[PDB]
This record gives sequence, structure tokens and C-alpha cells, in this order.
Amino acid sequence: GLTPQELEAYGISDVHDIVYNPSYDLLYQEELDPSLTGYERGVLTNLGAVAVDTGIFTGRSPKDKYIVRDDTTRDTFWWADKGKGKNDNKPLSPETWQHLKGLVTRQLSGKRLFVVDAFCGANPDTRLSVRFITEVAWQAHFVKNMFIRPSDEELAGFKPDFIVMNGAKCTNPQWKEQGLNSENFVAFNLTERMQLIGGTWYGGEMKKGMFSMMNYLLPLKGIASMHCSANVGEKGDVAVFFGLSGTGKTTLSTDPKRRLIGDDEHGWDDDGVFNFEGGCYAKTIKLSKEAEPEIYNAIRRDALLENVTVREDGTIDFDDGSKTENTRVSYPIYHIDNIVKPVSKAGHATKVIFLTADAFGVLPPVSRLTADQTQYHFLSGFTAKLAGTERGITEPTPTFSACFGAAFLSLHPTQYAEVLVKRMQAAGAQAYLVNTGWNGTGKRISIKDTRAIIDAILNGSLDNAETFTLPMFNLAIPTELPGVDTKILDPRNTYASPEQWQEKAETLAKLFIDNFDKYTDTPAGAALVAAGPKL
Ligand SMILES: Nc1ncnc2c1ncn2[C@@H]1O[C@H](COP(=O)(O)OP(=O)(O)OP(=O)(O)O)[C@@H](O)[C@H]1O
Ligand SMILES: [Cl-]
Ligand SMILES: [Mg+2]
Repeated sequence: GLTPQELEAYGISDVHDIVYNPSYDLLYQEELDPSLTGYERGVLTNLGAVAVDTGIFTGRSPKDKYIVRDDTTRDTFWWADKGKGKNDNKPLSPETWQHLKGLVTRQLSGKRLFVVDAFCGANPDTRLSVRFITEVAWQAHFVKNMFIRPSDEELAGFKPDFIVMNGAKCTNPQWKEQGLNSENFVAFNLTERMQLIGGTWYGGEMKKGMFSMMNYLLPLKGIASMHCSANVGEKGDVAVFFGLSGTGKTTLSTDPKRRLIGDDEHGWDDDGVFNFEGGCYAKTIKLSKEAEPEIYNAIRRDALLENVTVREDGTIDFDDGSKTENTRVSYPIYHIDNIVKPVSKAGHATKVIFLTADAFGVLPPVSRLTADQTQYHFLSGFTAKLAGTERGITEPTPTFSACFGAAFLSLHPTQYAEVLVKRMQAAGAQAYLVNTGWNGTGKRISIKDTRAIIDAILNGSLDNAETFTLPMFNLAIPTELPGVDTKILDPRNTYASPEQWQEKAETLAKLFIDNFDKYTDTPAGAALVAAGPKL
């Protein structure tokens, strides 16, 4: 536990009521207190899970992310202003940090506080011991779900080496004079080992905040830090699935035929692949119980639904994106029946899958990548969206995000590439590119087809298939696969002619080529251009 004096040491004063390590039962009763006002309020759904609204923010706010630039971070951090590529690592002064810390600590002073101690990282040797402090019960619940829950023995010996202070209810009145983006802030200090949050209530800031810290500390010790889901077969064969948001990492790793290691954040050290987290954070927009039975089944007491529409009768309309398209549910990982336990880790990955949702409808559902293509596509980090849907238009809009997670990278993309390649080479890993997005039908590839494709990757069916080369992107693709619609395997088949596919392929190829140009200032980078699409 901790005393009011211990909180005083952090700068938080006059705390009279302290809830240390709140139980799931307490969090349930706290959320449902009928006297709660505003965004703290929870409502009970017919599935038995509590639902909350996360307020004005229903996703992360990268424009409000700052890292204190000091002698510890100056020469290692991938800074937004250093001329080494676009990122969100905006530099913050130590003086401005102290002002933000004053805002948050005063906001939390004189309040009833939840204190949640948890781990980030499955392995004792590299895990962070994180202490989270909040005045909002559902925020405490989110962290209880998403981080690793210590045992009673671990709690007795708990020594934090990172503090996360959530001051969602405060804002920064001096932001203009400080040169910041807004009155909100998500700030990190690697000297004081602390994260401060102001203005946004969104729980993902804590989750991805700690991921950003692991992404800083682990590769500097030779450990890959990866934006991927992961699972393992009965024989100990491990797969990792990289991809940007909405590409299928959580959906596809939750597979009845595999033991789930984790759905979002993993390390890769000398012993194998390990989860940083204690829970999963599923997307619920248009959720289908038939299509995603395990994720659906995880929505029960102790899960926490976010921003969903709950009807008067307590039923949920999963199709309603009126609050946000980013509706979510978090749950502790043991709400999934087939998981790796008691520790979320396994051996070395031998299958590396890059998921992408191609709104341009160009990329094949599945292709086997060469070693050089693996590096090219990892640095590229492509996905796309139909941005114009609400206006009745396509407007395919590309996103290139290095390492399939540039928003969370604390070091240069090439540092993540180097250590991933080292780990893959040692393991004899093979890499694959999977389009979970669109084809010439203007519809997304079915979850059924995609799962069958993943099965074929994992069981060696794809590796043994007759393949040919798709032009332009030069991707090795199969003629047929068990349980997969044969028609979809060649992306040209869903257009009126290959020439109509090619028009779109040329557009997309040019986007890749222009994006990759920034990596060609080194000889290694320049040499990968040949592995990219070619007009
Ligand atoms: N063929 C498909 N494969 C995977 N997901 C699909 C497919 N078709 C539709 N979807 C939908 O796409 C979304 C995939 O979301 P998921 O939560 O798996 O993304 P994620 O990669 O985990 O994102 P994040 O990084 O934000 O956690 C879900 O809404 C899912 O129902
Ligand atoms: Cl992302
Ligand atoms: Mg996910």
C-alpha cells in the first residue's frame, strides 16, 4: 500500500481517501454509483459489462504529446524537430514540465484517489514497475485490465520505477505562452520517470504512453519492441502480426486454433517473444458475434466498454459509430479461453505477418516476402482508409507509418528494423504481407477468407503452394490455398480487366516510392529501393 505522506512525496497533498489496488468488485460498484456525474458515469449492459464514455477525446491526441529534452534524452530520442523524419516526439523544456506537474498534482490533491500498481513487460528482467494514479474509477479499471496484475508477493515488494499521473480533469491555461498545441497534454520525462496527462480522459494515452517508454528502453538493450499481436501453436511455433490501427492484429490473433500470447505490444529478447500487457483492447464497431465469437464472449463483467451506444433496455448497438468509429472494449486477457498462461510469453517467432488494409484495392490478400521486401515494407508501414464514406465517395487515403507504429517510436525507425532483422535471422523467420482490406469489389475481404489465409501461412500450406509473381510490386502469390476463395488470390481478378487493376497499382506504387525516398539517404536504404514497387 501507500500513505498520504508517500503521495505527498510525489507532490500530491491532502489525500484523505486512498483506494490502493482496487478490486474488480469495487470498480464495478464505483462505476455504477447512481450519483456519479458526467464522464465518470458507467451504465450496465445486458452482457454484464459496464460501459462508459471517454469524453471529448475518443482516441489518442498525438498533437499533444511531448517528451522532456534533457541530458538523458537529447542524443537518443527520435526528436520531432531534428530533421530525421516526421514524428510526434515534440521536445519539452524541464521548466514547462514542472508547470505541467504542478497542474496535475494540484488537480489530484484533496481528491479520493485510485492507485494501481502494475507491470509493463512479462519478464522481470526488463519490465517496468508502474504506479498509476487517477481520480476516475473507470481509468483505474482500464489500467487494471491492460497492464500485468501483480501477485500479492509482487505487491509486497513493489518498487515503482515509472509513475503515471492522470489529471484528465485539469487543463493548461498557459499553453499559448509555452508554445504547445492546446490546453491538453500527454507529457513524458525520462529523468523523473513519469507520464503526466491533462485534459484528455482517454485511457489509450496510458497504454500507448508506456508502450512508447518500452520502445525507448528495450532496443537500447538489444531487445526488439514491437507493435504486433502474437500467438503460438501446440508445437511451440510462434507468429507475430504487425499492422497499423484497424488492420486486424487483435481480430486475427484471437484464433481458436492458437494460444494467444497478446494482442498489441511485444518484446523479442534472447529467449523469445513476450507480451507487455495483461489485457486486450478490441474494436467493437459493427462487432459480429458470429465473425468474432471469442472477442464477443469476452464482453462480460470486468470488461470495460468504451463509447458504445447503450439502449434504454441495456442492449448495445454495436453498429452505432455516432460517438466515434473507435468504439472499444478492454478485458483482462484471461477472458479469452485459449491463452498462454501463467506468463504471456513463448519462443522465437518463425512467422512474421505484416497486416495492411489496402483501400486502393491493389495488394493481394497474401504474399510471401523476400528478405529485402520485408525490410522495405517494415520501414514503409503502409495502410489506407476510405476517407470519404460519410460523403458517399471513396477518397482512398494512404498512411505510411514506419515500423507499423511510428506514433509510438521513441528511437529512429532504422533502430527497430535492425533489431527485428537480427531476431528474425537467428530464428529463420519468414515474412508475409496480408491485405485485410479492399479489392476491386469495393468491399473488404471477408474475415472468413482472411482467417483461412492465416491458417495457410501458419501450417505451411502457403510455403508449399505453387506461386507466381504479381507485377509492379513483384510479390510472390499462390494460385490456390485450402479453404480460401481462389478468385481473390490475384487482386487483378476483382476488376473488369488487369489494366483497370494496373491503373490503381501505378497510383499506389508512386505513393510508396515517394514515401520511401526519405530512407535513401543511407546506402542500406538506397539499396532497398529495388525491393519496392517499380513502375
Ligand atoms: N478481413 C478482415 N480481417 C481483419 N479484420 C477485419 C476484416 N474485415 C473487417 N475487419 C474489421 O477490422 C477491424 C480490425 O480491428 P482490430 O481491432 O483487429 O485492429 P488492430 O490491428 O488490433 O488495431 P489497433 O492497433 O488499433 O488495436 C475490426 O473492426 C474487424 O471486424
Ligand atoms: Cl497505429
Ligand atoms: Mg488491437
